[PDB]
Amino acid sequence: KTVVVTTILESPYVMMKKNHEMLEGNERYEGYCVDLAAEIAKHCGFKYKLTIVGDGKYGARDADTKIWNGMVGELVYGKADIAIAPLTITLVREEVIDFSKPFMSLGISIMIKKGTPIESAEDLSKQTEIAYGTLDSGSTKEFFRRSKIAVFDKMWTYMRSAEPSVFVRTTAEGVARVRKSKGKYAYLLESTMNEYIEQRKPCDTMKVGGNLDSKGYGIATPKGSSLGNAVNLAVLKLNEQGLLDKLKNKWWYDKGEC
Amino acid sequence: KTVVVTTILESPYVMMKKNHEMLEGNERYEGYCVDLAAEIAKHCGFKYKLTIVGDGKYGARDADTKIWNGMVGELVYGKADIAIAPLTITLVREEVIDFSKPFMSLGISIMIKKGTPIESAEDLSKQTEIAYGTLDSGSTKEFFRRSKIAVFDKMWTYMRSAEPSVFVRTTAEGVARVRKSKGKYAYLLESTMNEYIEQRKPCDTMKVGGNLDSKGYGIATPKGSSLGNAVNLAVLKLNEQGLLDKLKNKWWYDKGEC
Ligand SMILES: Cc1onc(C(=O)O)c1C[C@H](N)C(=O)O
Ligand SMILES: Cc1onc(C(=O)O)c1C[C@H](N)C(=O)O
Ligand SMILES: [Zn+2]
Ligand SMILES: [Zn+2]
Ligand SMILES: [Zn+2]
Ligand SMILES: [Zn+2]
Repeated sequence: KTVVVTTILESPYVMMKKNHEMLEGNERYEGYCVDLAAEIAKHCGFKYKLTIVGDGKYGARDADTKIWNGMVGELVYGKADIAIAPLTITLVREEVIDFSKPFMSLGISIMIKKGTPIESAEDLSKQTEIAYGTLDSGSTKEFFRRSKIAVFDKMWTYMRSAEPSVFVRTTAEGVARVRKSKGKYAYLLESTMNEYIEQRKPCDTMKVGGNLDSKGYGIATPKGSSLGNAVNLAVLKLNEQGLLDKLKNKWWYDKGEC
Repeated sequence: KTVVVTTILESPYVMMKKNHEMLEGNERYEGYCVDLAAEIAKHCGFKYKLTIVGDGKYGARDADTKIWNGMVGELVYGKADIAIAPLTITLVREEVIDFSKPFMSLGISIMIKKGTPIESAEDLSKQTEIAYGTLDSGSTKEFFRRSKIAVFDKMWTYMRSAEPSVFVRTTAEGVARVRKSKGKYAYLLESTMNEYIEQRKPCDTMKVGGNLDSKGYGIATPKGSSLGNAVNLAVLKLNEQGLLDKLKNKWWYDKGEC
């Protein structure tokens, strides 16, 4: 009867507390999604267990086997009852799992090491000196793969064939790549994460230009799940009550170090 | 067979063509939602008829009769099969009708006549010289009435008791009131509309401060409607292909006058 929640270690959504080793169960974690999970569980009246997705991925379908990985896969194959994480609502995912209305609004953005001569996606697309990539098994990579927009189509063509690979396994890896590239690598990631990192030491990265698109994160459940309806209404109530905005300020700027 | 679409005459979403009198059916109208309706119908494979909501309202439930008015009412009582308009996804509405994922992201904002000494909601709430209101039967009015947030609570207490009434019947009425008030009336409306009006002559209004909240517009259908699934997937596909961004640029800035 305990709801199995699949989530991912991605700051500031879900992070291990400093003293996590002395703690047990859900108490080991903290963050925006940890707080959200507690609120959702309270309003929907259920007990839960936070579990970190096995493969550390958000979710994409293997082109050859057609098997889903990441948190999406855990929902699709019955390993988890709900995903509470910064998981983007997309067409390909909506076809296999259900999503609540968005609890956060965002868009793809460009992260650069401060000083990098780039101000837009068009800039990145018209040069080669600065390499750029995105997160593997994430919605941004899939967005570029499917976009028929001239600029993004050109960017995808470059990224998919780039050697060495410009893709990374985790957001952390992408950020580290930007910071150690001395400005020779730009990273495409959602504005939420870009803005968070810009507020973290060593304060050497920044979001440049506007967002490339507009999308949202939603709480996901297996298609047809009974929890779906209640969770959706809970998200709408939490947003209207200002709770979601309070959580973003709490985890993004109240704890900012820049 | 033919899907009855309820919508509202709200520029630039739906407007009467200059020569509408000499045109038939759907050809009489133009605008963002007219363009969107054609695309949604094409992608979902259905024929449709655009109809303007009888009472010219978005939708609220009367406190005494418990009867829903506006486009929400048209769906609730079976007068329309779908609503394609700048209709905000809200908890109270989601309890009686279904909504697709957002096709537009926005938030409540403040419109002032240029020169008005107001920079935020906090400013409005602490003074009385400048009156302020919002749209009747709209989601913004409902937001303020249900808000437990100190500042918004104070603002509702004022608006609810202000005499003469600070509420208006249509967005156009609110804008006209701001323009003829010599700066003594501020208007609370969604950022989308605020931004649009900011681009229309005589270019005497502007949006000030940040948005008060974060929400979205969704395509609505009667609760449990069979059209729901297809329409939602169509919205996601159209957003991912940049169609929604193209439509906003088309109707907001390409046709801008300021
Ligand atoms: C977080 C996060 O931050 N940036 C990304 C990205 O895919 O660029 C993601 C993953 C994405 N929300 C998804 O694949 O659901
Ligand atoms: C448009 C529009 O622009 N501003 C508003 C508002 O309620 O402030 C609205 C109506 C609202 N989207 C709704 O009640 O659905
Ligand atoms: Zn709560
Ligand atoms: Zn006319
Ligand atoms: Zn199309
Ligand atoms: Zn066609």
